[PDB]
Amino acid sequence: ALALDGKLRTDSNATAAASTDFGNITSALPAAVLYPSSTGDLVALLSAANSTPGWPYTIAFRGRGHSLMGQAFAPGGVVVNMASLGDAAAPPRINVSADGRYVDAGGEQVWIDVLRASLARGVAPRSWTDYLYLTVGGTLSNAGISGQAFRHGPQISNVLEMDVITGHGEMVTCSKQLNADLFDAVLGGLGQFGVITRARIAVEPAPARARWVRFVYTDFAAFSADQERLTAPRSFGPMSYVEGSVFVNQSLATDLANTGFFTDADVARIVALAGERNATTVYSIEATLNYAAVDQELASVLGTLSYVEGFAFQRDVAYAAFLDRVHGEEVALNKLGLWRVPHPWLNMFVPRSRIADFDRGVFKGILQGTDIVGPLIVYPLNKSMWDDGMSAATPSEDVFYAVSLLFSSNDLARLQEQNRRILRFCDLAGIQYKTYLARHTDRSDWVRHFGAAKWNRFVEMKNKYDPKRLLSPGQDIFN
Ligand SMILES: *Cc1cc2c(cc1C)nc1c(=O)[nH]c(=O)nc-1n2C[C@H](O)[C@H](O)[C@H](O)COP(=O)(O)OP(=O)(O)OC[C@H]1O[C@@H](n2cnc3c(N)ncnc32)[C@H](O)[C@@H]1O
Ligand SMILES: *[C@@H]1O[C@H](CO)[C@@H](O[C@@H]2O[C@H](CO)[C@@H](O)[C@H](O)[C@H]2NC(C)=O)[C@H](O)[C@H]1NC(C)=O
Ligand SMILES: C/C(=C\CNc1ncnc2[nH]cnc12)CO
Ligand SMILES: *[C@@H]1O[C@H](CO)[C@@H](O)[C@H](O)[C@H]1NC(C)=O
Ligand SMILES: *[C@@H]1O[C@H](CO)[C@@H](O)[C@H](O)[C@H]1NC(C)=O
Ligand SMILES: *[C@@H]1O[C@H](CO)[C@@H](O)[C@H](O)[C@H]1NC(C)=O
Repeated sequence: ALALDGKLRTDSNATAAASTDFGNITSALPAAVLYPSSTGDLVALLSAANSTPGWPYTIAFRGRGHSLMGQAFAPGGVVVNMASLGDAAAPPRINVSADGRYVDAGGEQVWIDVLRASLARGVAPRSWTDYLYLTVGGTLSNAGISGQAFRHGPQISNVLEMDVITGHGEMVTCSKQLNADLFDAVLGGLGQFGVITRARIAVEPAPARARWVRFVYTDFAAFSADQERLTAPRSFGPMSYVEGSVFVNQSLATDLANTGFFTDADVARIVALAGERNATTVYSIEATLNYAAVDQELASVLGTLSYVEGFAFQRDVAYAAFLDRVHGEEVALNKLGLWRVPHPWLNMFVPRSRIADFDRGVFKGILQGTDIVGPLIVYPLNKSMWDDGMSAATPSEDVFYAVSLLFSSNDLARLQEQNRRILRFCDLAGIQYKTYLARHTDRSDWVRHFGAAKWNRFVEMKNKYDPKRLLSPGQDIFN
């Protein structure tokens, strides 16, 4: 029904391509790869899976395979090459609404294309990821976080409705008003309940430009307090985007230059500052203001802060250029063969009450005396902008920090041990963190991740929507 039409491929090249991911650490060969030309092909697969006794195959939905640890694999199963849904010229897979208040996007579509289509209509999504070559379905199955999330919530907080094909092979439109149980489960649901074939994304009138600043600190307490100041509810302050980064002394000059923000002259000034203060760690707030008026607005905001005088660094760019900033980093690194390497990334949400402790143990502790390659990102988020009824798991405090330690790799074994050590420190310190973008490998770890109540709901939704436990087996929750 599909294979004869050429859609279900079992050839070595197809299986190999769906057997690795961005993490470049784990691999798992599928039995087959589906290249669907339309959503009907997905309905056909999932309906067959549902109706066939002794159905053999788990099913994963490969967005662009940006997973770190095999989350998009179907070991001895079927990987869906989602990108195939966007092959045809017509009909379009991205539709900005007639009134420009939302954009409908295929689950397979990448956010960079969503941006381009939105900007053509003078609008843009309000909540992003740092890196735009990720699918709508993929980020929504996790959360989708960046510097706008403090004020707009993650991408899962900016979805009006979705089309989902469940594990029963039923096409279902869901929202807060209709099939809300599926809507809530799928968002941050780690691909466990069905495939998002369409998501309705909130947009706002597109800003033309961004005033883009980096502020330098040697004092973590001042750094974090200022981040919390900028992201505090008043309604929010003027900043459109707030992130931060950590720079360890040993690789200070290198890591500062690797941001792509600081000139060599800028780097020298910061190194000299760190030197005079004998600082083992340097911190930088990264913030934007979307828009002489900008000058005074910026000056007013900066006047509330306590960064080191002389260490505010400014850029002014087109909005789209800011949003796609990391693409240029990829192009450059890929030329030097430094993009397609093992990525033992550590991502977590750390409660505000323990962020200073984390800094002491990790940034001032474990990571000291190493050559770090890749950004160490740290910034506060507001729990109020997250829907706890959705599958995504966050710490219990009103404010928690996104902590993204994006190590690029004999280096691999060292970094894997280092990440275990960081987690060990957190566990022993009693820090109630939640992992993000990580898969756990036993029941107890997953139950702890979700917490008792949310786990029980997660299981209830699994029984309802994927009773055979076929979907996204690489998450290792029910597989
Ligand atoms: C590669 C990477 C990832 C990344 C990032 C930068 C880079 C270079 N920056 C991020 C950021 O700033 N903020 C954020 O929240 N995430 C960021 N990421 C991580 C990224 O979100 C994840 O990798 C995510 O998985 C999206 O990647 P992708 O779209 O390629 O999805 P996948 O890896 O193939 O699949 C992940 C899981 O989701 C399920 N899935 C995929 N599509 C669907 C649909 N349409 N419906 C239901 N489930 C889906 C897969 O089965 C898999 O389990
Ligand atoms: C974008 O809008 C178009 C309507 O112009 C949608 O295209 C239709 O899609 C359905 C089912 O997918 C087909 O039966 C119709 O033949 C299509 N109509 C036209 C005019 O081509 C398209 O599905 C929309 N895309 C998304 C992701 O919502
Ligand atoms: C994975 C996540 C963020 C990644 N952010 C990045 N931000 C800036 N540059 C990069 N290069 C690779 N990843 C990045 C989630 O917080
Ligand atoms: C990682 O990438 C390299 C290419 O640099 C490849 O040879 C290797 O098989 C990959 N490993 C995994 C597990 O993806
Ligand atoms: C799923 O399978 C059941 C039989 O177990 C059947 O009654 C139902 O119609 C099926 N749904 C679809 C859409 O295949
Ligand atoms: C920073 O690292 C360099 C070696 O790269 C070292 O010479 C210097 O003492 C370090 N500074 C501090 C204050 O730790």
